[PDB]
Amino acid sequence: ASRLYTLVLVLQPQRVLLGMKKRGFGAGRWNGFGGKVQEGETIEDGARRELQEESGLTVDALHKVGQIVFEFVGEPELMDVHVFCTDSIQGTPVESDEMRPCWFQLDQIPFKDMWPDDSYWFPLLLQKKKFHGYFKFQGQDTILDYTLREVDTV
Amino acid sequence: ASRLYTLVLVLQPQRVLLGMKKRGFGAGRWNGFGGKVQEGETIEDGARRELQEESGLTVDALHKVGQIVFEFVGEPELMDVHVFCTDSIQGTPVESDEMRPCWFQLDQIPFKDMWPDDSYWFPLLLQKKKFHGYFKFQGQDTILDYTLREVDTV
Ligand SMILES: [Cl-]
Repeated sequence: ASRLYTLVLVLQPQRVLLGMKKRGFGAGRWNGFGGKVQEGETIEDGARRELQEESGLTVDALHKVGQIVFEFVGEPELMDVHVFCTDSIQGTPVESDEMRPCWFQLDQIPFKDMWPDDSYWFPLLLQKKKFHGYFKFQGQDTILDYTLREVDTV
Repeated sequence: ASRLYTLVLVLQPQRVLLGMKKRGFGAGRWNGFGGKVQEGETIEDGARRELQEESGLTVDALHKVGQIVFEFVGEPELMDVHVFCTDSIQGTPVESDEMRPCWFQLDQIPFKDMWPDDSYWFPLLLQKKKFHGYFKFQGQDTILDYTLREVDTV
């Protein structure tokens, strides 16, 4: 019923890395880095792979910070998104044909040009709180219903 | 935007009192006792009044146990239901033209003939947990969406 995805936020003391998607699903929005988890690959390894593929950064330690389930009206498959954070990275962000990474000061996170669910859970991530969320969408821009709570265990 | 209601459950160690509504809103279902809160009356006093009016019982102490907000699609006014419990009552339940009270053993609560939200929050009430809930209904029988959580403070 659900498909596994990862989402990685590089969050440092005063700034966070986001990527502008240049084409495809979510073009024109800023977001974290991630994608589908592969056959035979752990969710964490998938998260590391996708951060490295999409941003050009090398990550050692990833930390589990959340789980978000997305439901899209009209679509049978739910998205089961495992959210991770890291402070410690190597390399510098790389712009590719698919993604333009940029650093944002924490007071200047571009919520109006991010997925609408981010306005709910990002503030939790910034204060190092872990969460479980569920968002029902109609299209890409409208949240019909949601739940969100803080958790001790992701 | 919301209208105040009360709902009172008489919960003793091995049994709970419910009333079968004989006519009007909710006829044919078992439920707790309550109704609208009046001008100039506290919510607790409203709860005591309605228990006494509908069941014939006299209650001294009522305990706050929950808050449930109901939304009915097509209806502008939300219902803000303040839920109370008591163990200590006086008198014996009285059947009237409006209501038939009956005691139920805790393993025989008639959930299939109660409002559907009760299946979610009643088990919390039985284990002396306090809660906040929200239920979106289409008609009387269908929960479209809900949230429910345990709270320290009602
Ligand atoms: Cl919900």
